[PDB]
Amino acid sequence: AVYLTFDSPSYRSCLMVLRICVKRHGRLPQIVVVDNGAEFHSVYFETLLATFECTKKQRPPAKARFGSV
DNA sequence: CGTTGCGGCAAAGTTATGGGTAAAGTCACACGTAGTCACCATAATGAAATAAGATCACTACTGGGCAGTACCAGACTCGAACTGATG
Repeated sequence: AVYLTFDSPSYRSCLMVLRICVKRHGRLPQIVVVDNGAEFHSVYFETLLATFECTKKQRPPAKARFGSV
């Protein structure tokens, strides 16, 4: 899923990419890595991942190879 | 006896490695790197509201006393009269 918005990183971002994911494809990941953003340390994204049963994985700060691909 | 192959010995030959010295390269000085949302818990009021509390008003139930009435004598006081001593 690809999303484009003028705003800085904020949940809306996340609702969106995941909406399209669950829209044109069908479901959603199983383990979703996501750096140590704020959009990911928020309550909304974690609650949504819990609701849809996605294992949330977090790379350590300043390390980029963990999401290198 | 002479010749031929083989092996020890000791320079000599070839790589390698850590030093020194001039000399070809290399690259920044050219105004600039810090700067900006996103993030969710805690204090912190101010308002919203409380749940109980406070008082009014009415209804019914039950203690219960005061101004007044009434009798039966006992007892002190005194009009009115009786009666004796007297100067």
